[PDB]
Amino acid sequence: GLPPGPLENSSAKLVNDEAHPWKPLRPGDIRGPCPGLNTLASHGYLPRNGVATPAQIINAVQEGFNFDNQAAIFATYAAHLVDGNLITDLLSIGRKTRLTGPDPPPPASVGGLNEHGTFEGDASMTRGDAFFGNNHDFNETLFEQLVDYSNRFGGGKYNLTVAGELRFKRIQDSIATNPNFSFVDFRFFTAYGETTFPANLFVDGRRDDGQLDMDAARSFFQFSRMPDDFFRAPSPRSGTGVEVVVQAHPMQPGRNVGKINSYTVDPTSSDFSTPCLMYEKFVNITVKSLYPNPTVQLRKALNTNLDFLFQGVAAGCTQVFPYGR
Ligand code: HEM
Ligand SMILES: CC(C)NC[C@H](O)COc1cccc2ccccc12
Ligand SMILES: CC(C)NC[C@H](O)COc1cccc2ccccc12
Ligand SMILES: CC(C)NC[C@H](O)COc1cccc2ccccc12
Ligand SMILES: CC(C)NC[C@H](O)COc1cccc2ccccc12
Ligand SMILES: *[C@@H]1O[C@H](CO)[C@@H](O)[C@H](O)[C@H]1NC(C)=O
Ligand SMILES: *[C@@H]1O[C@H](CO)[C@@H](O)[C@H](O)[C@H]1NC(C)=O
Ligand SMILES: *[C@@H]1O[C@H](CO)[C@@H](O)[C@H](O)[C@H]1NC(C)=O
Ligand SMILES: *[C@@H]1O[C@H](CO)[C@@H](O)[C@H](O)[C@H]1NC(C)=O
Ligand SMILES: *[C@@H]1O[C@H](CO)[C@@H](O)[C@H](O)[C@H]1NC(C)=O
Ligand SMILES: [Cl-]
Ligand SMILES: [Mg+2]
Repeated sequence: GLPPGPLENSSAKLVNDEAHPWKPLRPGDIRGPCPGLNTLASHGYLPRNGVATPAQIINAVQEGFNFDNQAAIFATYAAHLVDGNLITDLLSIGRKTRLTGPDPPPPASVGGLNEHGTFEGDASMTRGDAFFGNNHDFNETLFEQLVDYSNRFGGGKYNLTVAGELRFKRIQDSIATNPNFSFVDFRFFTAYGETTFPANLFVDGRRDDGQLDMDAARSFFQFSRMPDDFFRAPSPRSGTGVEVVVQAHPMQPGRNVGKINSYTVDPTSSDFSTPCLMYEKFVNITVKSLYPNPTVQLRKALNTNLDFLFQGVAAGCTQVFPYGR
């Protein structure tokens, strides 16, 4: 389907409403590394089994949380291209599942959002690095560290100052312990943006003060559950305030090189000075390497989804065409 447009009415409103109650997981229901999508599934803004189309995802993030359209489009089509089934138009928000349909050939994985190194990556706030065995479940120890950082830098609330400190702490901990730590290109970007989302989108929209309380934080991060009477944000947004997070502890993109404490800067990575390069590498390298020589129907699906992806790219970038036009 065509990507949905922006909300006709983007006011704050009750989103934990009669039509969208929280329900617990049934056997087979899939949740993954994204507390936003998890919460939308657990309130029925998405299918409750956690398998959805790109259009369903875009509508859900807008309706349920007031995620802005451009961000919704870029994130959703990026995820779908690398983790979803392009023929069936289905993406798992978590683990790989037969519910997304017949798989394409190797080397494409169609691994859902749980697939490490495509969208999901290291130094997540409340999820462990894939190297440590589980990149998707809520981790209590990591959440308690988020609480501790909120106590120390946020007066007990999570805000952009807390985000700046916690983002850096998680990077440093991965450098110290994960010999395979990777922090380049798309993950370098998303790792920063995601730390703003709890302050911008999990804060009740009647307040919109950037100060997330720990009861609400746990509700979203652990239980995929909106607080009782939760109002979404009062305008469309995504990653505003990311500048505060970066400014706290500016980092270069890089990786450990097969040992702990060996963080080595990658001069071929994009960074915040080269946003168009991030897009170009995502398409030319990441997507292309999953689908190096697609058959006719896959090529058509790839090109359609790549056109949609480009709608979410910041103005000023040039579209690239890995499979021609
Ligand atoms: C628009 C479609 C979206 C997709 C496909 C998506 C997918 C993902 C994925 C795969 C991750 C894993 C990144 C990591 O390794 O840490 C992630 C991180 C995250 N996403 Fe989303 N996301 C979307 C939008 C949203 C929205 C709307 C919210 C909030 C309303 C949100 C909140 C988060 C948070 C908080 C994290 C980091 C969680 C943590 O580090 O513990 N995302 N997202
Ligand atoms: C169904 C689900 C939302 N139940 C919520 C729990 O009964 C209450 O949750 C909680 C409430 C208060 C503190 C906590 C600390 C750790 C883990 C959970 C906590
Ligand atoms: C509302 C609009 C200005 N948002 C786009 C800006 O680049 C801010 O958002 C973002 C900034 C930086 C990284 C991110 C990663 C994923 C999603 C959004 C991100
Ligand atoms: C630090 C701040 C000023 N910059 C934020 C970044 O420029 C956000 O960039 C981006 C964030 C998310 C997706 C994208 C897709 C294409 C191009 C740029 C994207
Ligand atoms: C790897 C890359 C060069 N190939 C992508 C495209 O297959 C390039 O060739 C093609 C270009 C245009 C239309 C086509 C239709 C079916 C199969 C191939 C087509
Ligand atoms: C937009 O929605 C809000 C909240 O539901 C409502 O109060 C407002 O009147 C709506 N505006 C229009 C133009 O319908
Ligand atoms: C290790 O890093 C490589 C390349 O950076 C990646 O392909 C692989 O999935 C990573 N594995 C884990 C468990 O981190
Ligand atoms: C949670 O994260 C901690 C700290 O990184 C780690 O030691 C632990 O194994 C993780 N998993 C669980 C299930 O607690
Ligand atoms: C975070 O909270 C602390 C304590 O209230 C405050 O000093 C800091 O200015 C806050 N930061 C933001 C970005 O709101
Ligand atoms: C991506 O490929 C296009 C050709 O399709 C090329 O013009 C562009 O320079 C490439 N960009 C990168 C970063 O490789
Ligand atoms: Cl919007
Ligand atoms: Mg992760």
